Amino acid sequence: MKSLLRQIPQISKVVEIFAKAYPEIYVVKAAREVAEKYRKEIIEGARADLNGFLEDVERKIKSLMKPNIKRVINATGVVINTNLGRAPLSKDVINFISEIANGYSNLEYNLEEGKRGSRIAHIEKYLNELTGAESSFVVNNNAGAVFLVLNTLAEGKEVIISRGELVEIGGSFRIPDIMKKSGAILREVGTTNKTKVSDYEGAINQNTALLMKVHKSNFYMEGFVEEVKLEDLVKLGHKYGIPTYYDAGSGLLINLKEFGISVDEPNFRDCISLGIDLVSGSGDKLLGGPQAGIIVGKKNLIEKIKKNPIARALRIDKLTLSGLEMTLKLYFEKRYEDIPVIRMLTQDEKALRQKAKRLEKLLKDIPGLKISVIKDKAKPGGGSLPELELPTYCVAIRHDRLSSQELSRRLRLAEPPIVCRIREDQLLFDMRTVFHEDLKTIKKTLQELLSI
Amino acid sequence: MKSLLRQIPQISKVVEIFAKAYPEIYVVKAAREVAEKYRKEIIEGARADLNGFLEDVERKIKSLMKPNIKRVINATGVVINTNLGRAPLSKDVINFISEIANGYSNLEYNLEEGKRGSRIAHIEKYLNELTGAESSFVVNNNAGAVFLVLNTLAEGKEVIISRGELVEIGGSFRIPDIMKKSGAILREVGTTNKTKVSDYEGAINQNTALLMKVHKSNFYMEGFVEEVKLEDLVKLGHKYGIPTYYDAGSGLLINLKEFGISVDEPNFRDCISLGIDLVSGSGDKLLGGPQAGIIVGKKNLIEKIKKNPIARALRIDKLTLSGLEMTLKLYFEKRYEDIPVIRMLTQDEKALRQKAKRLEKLLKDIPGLKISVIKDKAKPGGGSLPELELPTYCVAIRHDRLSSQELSRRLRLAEPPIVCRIREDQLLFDMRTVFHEDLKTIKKTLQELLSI
Amino acid sequence: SGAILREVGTTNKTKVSDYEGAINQNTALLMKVHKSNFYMEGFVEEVKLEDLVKLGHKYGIPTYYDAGSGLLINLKEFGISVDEPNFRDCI
Repeated sequence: MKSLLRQIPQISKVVEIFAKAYPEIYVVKAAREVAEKYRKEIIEGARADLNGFLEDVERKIKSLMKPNIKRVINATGVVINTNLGRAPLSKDVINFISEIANGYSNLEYNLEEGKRGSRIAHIEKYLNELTGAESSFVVNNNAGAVFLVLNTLAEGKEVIISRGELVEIGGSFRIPDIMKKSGAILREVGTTNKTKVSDYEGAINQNTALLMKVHKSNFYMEGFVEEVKLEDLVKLGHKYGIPTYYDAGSGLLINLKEFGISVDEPNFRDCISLGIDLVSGSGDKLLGGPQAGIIVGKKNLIEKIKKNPIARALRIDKLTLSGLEMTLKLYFEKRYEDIPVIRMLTQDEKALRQKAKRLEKLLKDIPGLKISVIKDKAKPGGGSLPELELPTYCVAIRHDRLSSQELSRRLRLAEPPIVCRIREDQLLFDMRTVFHEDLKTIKKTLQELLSI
Repeated sequence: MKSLLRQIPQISKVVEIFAKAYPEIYVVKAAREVAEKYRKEIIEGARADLNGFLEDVERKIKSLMKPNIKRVINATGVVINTNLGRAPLSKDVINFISEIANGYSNLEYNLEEGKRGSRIAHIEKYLNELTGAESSFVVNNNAGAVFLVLNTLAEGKEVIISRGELVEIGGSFRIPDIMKKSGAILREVGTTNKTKVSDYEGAINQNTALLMKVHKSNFYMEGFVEEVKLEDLVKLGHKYGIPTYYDAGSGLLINLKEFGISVDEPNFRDCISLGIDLVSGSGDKLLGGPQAGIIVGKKNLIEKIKKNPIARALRIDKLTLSGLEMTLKLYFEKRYEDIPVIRMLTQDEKALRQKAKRLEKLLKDIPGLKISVIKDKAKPGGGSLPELELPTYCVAIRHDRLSSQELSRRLRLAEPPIVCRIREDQLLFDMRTVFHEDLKTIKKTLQELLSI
Repeated sequence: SGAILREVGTTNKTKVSDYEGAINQNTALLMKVHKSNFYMEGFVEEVKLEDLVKLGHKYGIPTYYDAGSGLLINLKEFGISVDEPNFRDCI
C-alpha cells in the first residue's frame, strides 16, 4: 500500500500544472493542505483513488484566495445578531474611520498644548452631554466595562446583586464567573423569579461596597415574577451611603418610545437622571456603533476607574474610537435614520411590504420558484431586546427541484453568502434586515443556483 | 455687578441672530457654552466687556461643527509615533475593513456548519503559519495580552523577571503595577544594568510558575550592561519544567535584516523557533496593523489563556479583527511595501531626498521663505525601535517675519494640521513619514498662513 | 547591610510620587544612586534631587546620595559641559 501514496505528485509538479493558473504562493499552500489530506486518508486506508486530487487542489486555491471575513446578507430579520456581527455601520461613519486610519492623527495628541493627551478625552465631551452624567469613560467592550468597575470599586469587598440577574450572555460571559476573577465578593439576594427590596437591604454590612443590577438583555421571565424598582435601589444606596451600578448592556442611548416602539428598555439619560451612580453598556448593541464598553456616572467614581492600572489593557483602539465619535456626532444632530440598527427597527410597516414585493417582482422569472409574501411577527432584537416582537414582511420561497434545507446551505456558500430563516420546509427572508442593494444580489444568486 | 450680567442676551435671541447662519442645534450649544463662560467670568469679576460675546459664539459653532479627532500630517519623521496614532493603514486594508463594517458579516458565524463560531478563528490560521507556533490568540492590545497571560498562568504563584526589564511604556503601563493587578507574585532578579543567568535560576522554587522577559522597546541602556540570552532562558525552563513567556512588544513579525536594516529587534518566527513557550506583541507597532495584543506559543497554553473568563473582556472588536486579517494576508503574499510602517523605514535614502527636494520646489515662491534641505540622522522607531538611527532628508525652513515657535503652533491649528520637529529656531520636516498627497497640502497651508 | 530594601518606580521611569508613596513607620532612609557606569535613553524619567530633599524635610527623613564619581567640583567651569553631580553643589 506504500504504492497508493507514492503516486501522489510533487508540489513542484502541481505548481507547474498551474503556471499562470494561480499565484505560485496560493498553489503551494493548497497543494500542502491537499497533500496532507491524502497522506492521512491513505494511511488510515480510506482512499483507493487519487483522481480527485487535481480537482480538489484547484478548489482550495479558489477558496484560499478569498477573505475569511466577508459581508453577509442578513435575511433573518434580527437587527442585533450576535453571530453576524451585531450593529452594522452607516457609510458616514465608515468614511470618518477610513480617513483617521489612512494616516496619522491626533489620537493621543492635544494640538493645543503640543504635548501628549488622553485619547479618551475626545469623546467623553459627547457622552456627558447626551446622558447627563458627571463624567464618563470607555473601554474595549461592556464585558470589560463590568470587570473594570468591579475590580475598581469592590475588590475584596461584597457586591449585592439579584439572583435573577446572574446572566450568561454570549458563550464565555457570566456575571458570576467574571466577578469572581474581578476580585469582588459576590452576595446574591432574593430568588430566581422574585426579589423584593428587603432582599437587598438585608445583606448589607461592613463589607458591602457595591449594589449592582444587571438587565436581562438576552432572556426574560414571565409568570409569577417580581423585580426591584430602580428608584428603590437608589433610595437604598443613599440611605446607607452605598454606590449603585447598573449594567444596562443594551447601551440604549435614548428613550425608545419616542420612535413609536413601546418598550420599557432602559437608557443612559433616563437611568442617570434616576439617581444611579454608574451605568454601562455595549456600543455595538442598541447604540448602533462599534464594539465598546461605555461607562457614565459620578465624577468621583469615573476618576477612580480611570486611574486603575487595568484600564490601559482595556483602552480602546484607534478604529472604534473615531468610529465611535462619528456615531455620537450623528446622535447630537438627531440623524437617527443614519444609524442602521435604529432605522431597521423603526421602519414603517408599509416600508417593509414595499421592499417585500419589490423582491418578489425580481424572482417571478427564475425557474421553479414558488414565491409568496407573508406577514409574520418576529422578534427583531437578538442581543438587546428579548421580548420585543414586531410585525415584518417575509418573502417565503420554495423550489420544486431542491428542498428548503439544501437551499439555505448553498445560499450561505454563495459569494456574497446569504443566511436566512427556515420554517416548515419553507425558506423565509425577513426584510427588516435586508438592504436595498442586496435585492439585486439576491436575484442573481438564486438564478445562478437553480439554472446551473 | 448683578447688572453686568443681566446684560448678556438670551439663547432665544442668539439663535435668532443666526437664522440660516448655522444649524439651530449647534447655535444653542455654542450659546450655552458661551453663556456659562460669561456668567463665571463676571461672577469672579474678570470681565467688564461683553462685545467679545457675539464673535466668540460664532467661533464655537465653527469649532463644534468640527469633530475633536482629526487626521494630522506627521512631519516628525517618527514612524511609530505613540502620540499620533502609531502604524497608519494601507488603503487595501482600510477598504476591507470598510466592507465588513458596512453590513453584517460572518464575524461569529461559521458558514459551513451554520451555527455560531469563534471570531478569533478566522485569523489564527495566519498566525500559526507565520510564527510557527502551535496555537495563537489575540486580544485588545499587548497591555492586556500581558495581563491575561499572567492572570491565566501565574495568579497566586511567582513569576521571575529581570530587574532591568520592569518597564514603563506609555503613560499608564508599568510591568510592576499591572502584574500586581494580575494576581501574579513578582520576583525581580539581577540588577538594573546587569543580569546574568544565575540570577534567574537562583530565584526559582515551589511557587515559580513563570519565567518572563520583557523587551526594552521604548528605551535602552549603554555602558556596563549585561542581559540574559534567550537560548539560556529556554534551557533553564526545560530543566525545571517551567514555561517561558516573551513580551516582544514591538510585534515584529519577521526578520528585519532581510530588508537592509541591520538591527537585533526580536521577531515571532525566530523567537518561537528558539524554544520560547509564549510570545506577545502589539499589532500597531512593528507589525504595521491595527491595535491588537498578539499571543502565540504552545497549544496547551493558548487553550489555557482562551478559557480564561477575562479573555471575553479583551476579545477584539469587529474593526481591528478584519483589518488585522487583511494586514496578515499582505504578509503571506510578501506585500511588504503595502504596509505603511514597513515602507517608511525601508525607503531608499535616494527615495527620501527625491521627496525632500520636490517639496522645496513647491515653496520657493511663497513670501519670506528660507528653504534648505539637510541630511540628518534621526531615530525612526518611536514605540518599537529605540536605538535605531537612520539617515533621512529634512527640509529645514525659516521665515523672516514669524518665529519657529509661533510657526509650529499655527501649523497644528491648520486644516489639515501639520506636526513637525523644532531644533535651534528652525522648523524641520522629515520626509520619512510624509505621504506624497500631503506635499500639495503642505504648500497650500503655508501660503495661506504667511500671506493672509 | 542589614537594611530592608524598598524599590520604587520602574526601570526607565520614576516619578516623585513613587518615592513618597512607599514611605511609612519603618522608612529610615531615602537613598539615590547615580548611574555612573551606564545610562538609559528613550522614554526615561528620573526624580530631581531638589524634590527628594523636599520630600525628606516633609516627613523628617534623611537623604543619602551615592554620587560614586566623587566629583569634587563643578565640571562646567573647565569647558566640559556635563550634568555630573558634585559634592559642593549636592550638599
